[PDB]
Amino acid sequence: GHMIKICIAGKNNIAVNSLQFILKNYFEADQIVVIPNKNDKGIDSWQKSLLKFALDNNIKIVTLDEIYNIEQIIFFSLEFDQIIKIENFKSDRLFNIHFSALPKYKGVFTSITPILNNELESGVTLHRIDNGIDTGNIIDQHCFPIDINDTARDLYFNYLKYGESIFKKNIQTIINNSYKDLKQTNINSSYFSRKDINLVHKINFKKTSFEIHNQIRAFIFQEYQLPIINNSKIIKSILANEFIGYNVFEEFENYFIISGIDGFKIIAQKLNK
Amino acid sequence: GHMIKICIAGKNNIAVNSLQFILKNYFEADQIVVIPNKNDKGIDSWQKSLLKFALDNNIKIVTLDEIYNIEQIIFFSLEFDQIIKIENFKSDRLFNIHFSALPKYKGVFTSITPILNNELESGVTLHRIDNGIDTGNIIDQHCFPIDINDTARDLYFNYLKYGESIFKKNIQTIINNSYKDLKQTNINSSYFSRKDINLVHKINFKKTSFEIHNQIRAFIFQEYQLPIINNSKIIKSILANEFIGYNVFEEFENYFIISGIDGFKIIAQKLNKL
Ligand SMILES: Cc1cn([C@H]2C[C@H](O)[C@@H](COP(=O)(O)OP(=O)(O)O[C@H]3O[C@H](C)[C@H](O)[C@H](N)[C@H]3O)O2)c(=O)[nH]c1=O
Ligand SMILES: Cc1cn([C@H]2C[C@H](O)[C@@H](COP(=O)(O)OP(=O)(O)O[C@H]3O[C@H](C)[C@H](O)[C@H](N)[C@H]3O)O2)c(=O)[nH]c1=O
Ligand SMILES: Nc1nc(=O)c2c([nH]1)NC[C@@H](CNc1ccc(C(=O)N[C@@H](CCC(=O)O)C(=O)O)cc1)N2C=O
Ligand SMILES: Nc1nc(=O)c2c([nH]1)NC[C@@H](CNc1ccc(C(=O)N[C@@H](CCC(=O)O)C(=O)O)cc1)N2C=O
Ligand SMILES: [Cl-]
Ligand SMILES: [Cl-]
Repeated sequence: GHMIKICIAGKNNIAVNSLQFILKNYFEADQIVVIPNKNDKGIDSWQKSLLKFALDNNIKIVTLDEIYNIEQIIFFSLEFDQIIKIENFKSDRLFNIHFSALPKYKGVFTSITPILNNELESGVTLHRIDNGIDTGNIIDQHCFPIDINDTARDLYFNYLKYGESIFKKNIQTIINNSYKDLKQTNINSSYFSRKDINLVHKINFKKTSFEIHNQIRAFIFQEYQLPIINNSKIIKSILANEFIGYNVFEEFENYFIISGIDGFKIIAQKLNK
Repeated sequence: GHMIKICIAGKNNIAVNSLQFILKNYFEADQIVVIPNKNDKGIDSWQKSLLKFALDNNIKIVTLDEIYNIEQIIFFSLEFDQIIKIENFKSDRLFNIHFSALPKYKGVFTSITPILNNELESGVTLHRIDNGIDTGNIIDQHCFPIDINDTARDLYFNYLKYGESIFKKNIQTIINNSYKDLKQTNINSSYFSRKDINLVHKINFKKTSFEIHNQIRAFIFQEYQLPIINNSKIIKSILANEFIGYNVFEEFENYFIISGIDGFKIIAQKLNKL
């Protein structure tokens, strides 16, 4: 087989830390190639750059076209931005870690969609890549709570952490082609595309307190946007069991007090800016 | 105490059958009043008419304003259409059976909302009425499956059946005032108003087969409406485990074959099929 054993394709700390773990434990630089996402700027920001780590560690940056004909290569997507077509590849060893508890929440924006749909838990799922979006057979899953006042940003940093851990847990069996998998069910399968989510959320206040709270915190991801109430950005929502009456809305300098149709207290904290 | 011991307010098979049960087992006609819903024409149709049953059985028809001052009355809403204010009422014996597994799916259209939100089960919940919509303390609940090919209509007939049953199961304790209840949680609570549901549903096909199928079947309730695909009304959707390829969409004389982003076979039957 080839000098090249593995391609890491993707971004952010899950890709960089999983590549570092490969380089330290399994494969040398000359055995690895990397495909960064289109938007990788080659510098560290609020996540580390895959492109930078690869270049710093003498790992070649390649395109998809450059790896299709490499026999037996392991292709591993860690937040990769391109939909692949399996028949382009000689190898069938194609894997992804998806940031949801599949079969739920296929597609994109998976730090927003579980919260917006009232879930109490999410997960990370290692699966085979097939020609659909997050549809391939499941190899391993780790489910974890969405705590009641977690935001989309908090959820995303949990995916990063648990995704890195499920990679480390399973990578030796992927290298040895000794893993087991199971086809996904039709029932419970759900999917959201970019068009399904308006990133400038307009809150429906004719909803339960849990729903209004979930609407707010699903959009709290400051690196991208914060939800806005009367022209103030909200940085945190806090839901309590305290009944304060139905349909409360009051604005204060630093926060809003809100309740929905069931009357439980929400404190929506304004960004201190 | 007053002559009148109980009011049955509301409509359909659950109101009529529960009233019939009360009359057979607990109370006489001259101890009962009814408030039908505003739309009750007194005609048995695909549901029985509470107005007709009361007239046929010599049970007085009343307004809310006529029972507010009645001491100790049991007020039972069985699909009643009016939001009451509890302070209007001398009595605190105010009960509803809600067609969902509370705390989820408060509000309206509850034969549509759980299917549209991808649930595998629903339920009926007996609770105290408080000033909010379906927010009062839960007395009893029975959960049951939404079978994979059930329509909104099929789910409504299960609410009527399990609702009548939970009424019969609990009425002794309401009559003796010995029942127990528990406040609803804030978490998992959800609510839909009339405005949240467009009854002329436009299907989003960039979804999984389970989601496309739920979109179709949640709107199948023929006395009201049927979903329309390519200018054809749909009477049934059937979701299979069979993979047929991603994003299939083919129109035939009597049905559509459809799959979503995960490729599982849906058969959407046209109303015109013989
Ligand atoms: C772009 C963007 C993201 N976010 C949040 C929610 C997203 O879930 C989270 C991560 O955004 P993202 O674009 O990195 O990823 P997601 O949209 O979560 O995941 C998709 O895109 C990745 C690049 C992969 O292709 C993955 N297979 C896809 O599911 O950041 C915003 O809140 N506003 C935004 O404008
Ligand atoms: C009116 C209407 C109803 N439906 C279906 C879905 C509904 O869940 C089901 C029953 O309709 P409905 O109007 O009788 O009842 P729902 O909307 O289910 O229940 C509300 O209205 C009742 C009269 C009570 O006030 C109850 N407390 C409310 O939750 O029929 C339609 O599909 N299209 C429609 O246009
Ligand atoms: N075939 C394949 N299956 C996958 O499960 C998979 C890959 N490739 N490659 C890596 C990654 C890519 N994930 C994604 C997910 C969505 C979009 C995307 O652009 N979605 C568009 C809809 C595209 C369409 O309808 O064709 C959107 O607007 O949401 C891109 C990459 N991945 C698994 O993570
Ligand atoms: N106080 C009270 N609580 C209840 O839970 C209850 C009652 N009354 N009365 C009987 C019945 C009434 N159920 C309902 C539910 C919704 C609407 C309704 O018209 N909803 C409007 C929004 C109402 C609003 O915003 O104030 C809508 O457009 O959906 C009417 C009656 N019921 C429980 O079953
Ligand atoms: Cl990206
Ligand atoms: Cl090969």
